[PDB]
Amino acid sequence: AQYEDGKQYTTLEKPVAGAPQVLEFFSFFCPHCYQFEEVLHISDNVKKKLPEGVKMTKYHVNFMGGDLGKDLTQAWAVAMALGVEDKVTVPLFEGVQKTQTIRSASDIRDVFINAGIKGEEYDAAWNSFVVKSLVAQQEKAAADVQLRGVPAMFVNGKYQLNPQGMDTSNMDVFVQQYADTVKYLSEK
Repeated sequence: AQYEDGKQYTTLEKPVAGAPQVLEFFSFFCPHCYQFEEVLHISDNVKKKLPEGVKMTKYHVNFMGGDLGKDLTQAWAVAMALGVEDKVTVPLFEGVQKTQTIRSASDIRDVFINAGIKGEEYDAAWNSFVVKSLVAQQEKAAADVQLRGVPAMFVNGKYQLNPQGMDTSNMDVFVQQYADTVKYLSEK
């Protein structure tokens, strides 16, 4: 067919019941994740084409960047809890990969402060059990699919996107093929 199992996507041999509808994993240390988010805008373009009612989840992972990697998973939890993902995603990516000015948990906190989150509110969230349960959700979801690389996208805990089987000569055309493929998988 046009969309072949084992070509533009693969099927999980062990489907994950109760998984989010569209689930993306990334790391702020991940160079291809920087491309996906900062240059290609994959998440946003997948969104604009998802059928009505289908929600998108994006989680950070621990297996890159050591201690600071784990701090970023907790920071991403804070972002989700405060609903400020769209305010901190760019300066966190640029802080880790462009300026290389993020070297500690305090440097991460500075990004939120600069983005207008009050220090007391960031600190309260950072230490909150609501944030600890969000960190757990991120770890569990990665574990549910035995995740060992990013970027990665899963649909209905059944299907994993396979972008390596795609032409990347034109960035726009690649992004829309990626998005149209998620839409297809969503309708399966």
